[PDB]
Parts: sequence; C-alpha cells; structure tokens
Amino acid sequence: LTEDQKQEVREAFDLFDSDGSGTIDVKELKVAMRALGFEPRKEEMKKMISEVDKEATGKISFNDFLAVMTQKMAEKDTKEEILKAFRLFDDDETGKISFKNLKRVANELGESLTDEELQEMIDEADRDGDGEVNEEEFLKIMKKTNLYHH
Ligand SMILES: [Ca+2]
Ligand SMILES: [Ca+2]
Ligand SMILES: [Ca+2]
Ligand SMILES: [Ca+2]
Repeated sequence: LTEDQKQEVREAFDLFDSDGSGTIDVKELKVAMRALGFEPRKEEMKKMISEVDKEATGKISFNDFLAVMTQKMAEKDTKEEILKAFRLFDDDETGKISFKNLKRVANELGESLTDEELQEMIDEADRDGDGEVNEEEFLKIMKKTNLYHH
C-alpha cells in the first residue's frame, strides 16, 4: 500500500483521461507512468496489461492504475535498499563483490559462516563465472532472498 502518493496517482490519472470517462488506454498508461517518473519496460509491460485486463477492451480503470503504480514505487524502494546493501559489501568499490569482500563484512557483523559457506554464496550469485558478484547479479539473488524474509 502507498500512503500520501495515491493523491498524486489520482492527479496523473485525471490529467491523461481526456474524456473524463474514468478509463485510460494502453497508450495513455505509458505516458501517465512517465509523468510519475517511471520508464515503463517493454517486457514488464506485456505482463502488466494482461494482469489488469483479461478481456479485449483495452481499458484501464483507476484501481488498475493504482495497482501497477504501487508495485512500481515498491520496486523502486526495494532496488534502492538492495543497492544500499550492495555498497556495504563492495567497500573497496570495484563494482563487484569478491569472496574477500563478503568474508570481511561477515567477520565484522559476527556471522557464523565458514569460508566454504561464503564461497557457495558467491558461486550461486555469480551467473557469468568471473568469481565475483556484480550489480545485476546481486539484484537477482536479493529478490530470491526476499521471499524467505517476509
Ligand atoms: Ca478515456
Ligand atoms: Ca480491469
Ligand atoms: Ca570489490
Ligand atoms: Ca559475476
């Protein structure tokens, strides 16, 4: 759930609803997201259209619009918190988390993890195989990990 921001979501809906019909188009959806500071991803969009409207109407209600905007503003906060955590591990700021980086912070927070258990963490996140974890890869394991923690 969003808080005071749904008043801003309402303002963006009414403005790009030319008719005042209480419904917007697929073409009107993407500009209203752009107005609220969100660049709609093309791959992300096709799943969104199907999720808010199954029938061949092409209409999007305010409640549909509040639903997509809530997850987008939630994703933005989730991403920013993940990247805040990413900078904690990559303290030498090379752009990648090494085994030495992960071990150092594990000892600093007093985590009861051995060298083998820490290295397994690197290898599962390491999708490309260079032995270190970059920004793209760290975002992948973190959304997986969010499933376990709430
Ligand atoms: Ca309309
Ligand atoms: Ca609908
Ligand atoms: Ca590093
Ligand atoms: Ca890597």
